Amino acid sequence: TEVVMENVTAFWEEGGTPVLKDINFKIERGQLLAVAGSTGAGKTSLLMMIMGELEPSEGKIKHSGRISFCSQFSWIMPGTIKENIIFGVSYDEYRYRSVIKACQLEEDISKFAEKDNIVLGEGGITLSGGQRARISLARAVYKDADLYLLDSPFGYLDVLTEKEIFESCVCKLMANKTRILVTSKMEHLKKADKILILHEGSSYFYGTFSELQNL
Ligand SMILES: Cc1cn([C@@H]2O[C@H](COP(=O)(O)OP(=O)(O)OP(=O)(O)O)[C@@H](O)[C@H]2O)c(=O)[nH]c1=O
Ligand SMILES: [Mg+2]
Repeated sequence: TEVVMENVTAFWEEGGTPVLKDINFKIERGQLLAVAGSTGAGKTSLLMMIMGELEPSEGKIKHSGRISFCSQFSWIMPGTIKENIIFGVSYDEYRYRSVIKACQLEEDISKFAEKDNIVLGEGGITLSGGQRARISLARAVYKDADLYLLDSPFGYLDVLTEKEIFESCVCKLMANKTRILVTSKMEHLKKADKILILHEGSSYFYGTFSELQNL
């Protein structure tokens, strides 16, 4: 198994209310876990636990290897669009091109005279919310890792663009990779190997889309 949580309870503040309560799941290598739930349910906190920023007060956690994290808040640093996506990782033309195509950034980049050398984050170009989200997603996906933590990465995208990139990037380009995707969208839960729905820290549902349909 690649990631396990067993009876996990955790607190951000000593003596506060638990942010996660008796959470259970397992992800095998190469699978996709969808993590859903309302605002404040604990989804980002669950990712933080996997990244070692929050320790369990009860329960056990298993995860090994290197992590790539995509924040739900998209961000850009001063530099070219290519530099923002590679972000200090060694460069490979084929890998880079595959990521930007899977994130629909080829269209955006082709429109600039400077192409992949267009400069971001320095007062020239002002990116849309959807461009910044796809660049942030591409940055996380370009990075080689054992586990990809994609926290609501489709911000500002219309539902068809979100669907297309979920399929081209999360399902096809990343098909061999262990993935945790924070998302509420029905198709994403249906395509996931497992679903975890959080509500106020607790496991509202854990299982498969098919199991939920049978209920
Ligand atoms: C990430 C984080 C969260 N919290 C608290 O934990 C609860 C759950 O918050 P969440 O996990 O961010 O909820 P979410 O499911 O990701 O919500 P959303 O991103 O709005 O969909 C909230 O009390 C937050 O204050 C902290 O105190 N410190 C933190 O660093
Ligand atoms: Mg969050």
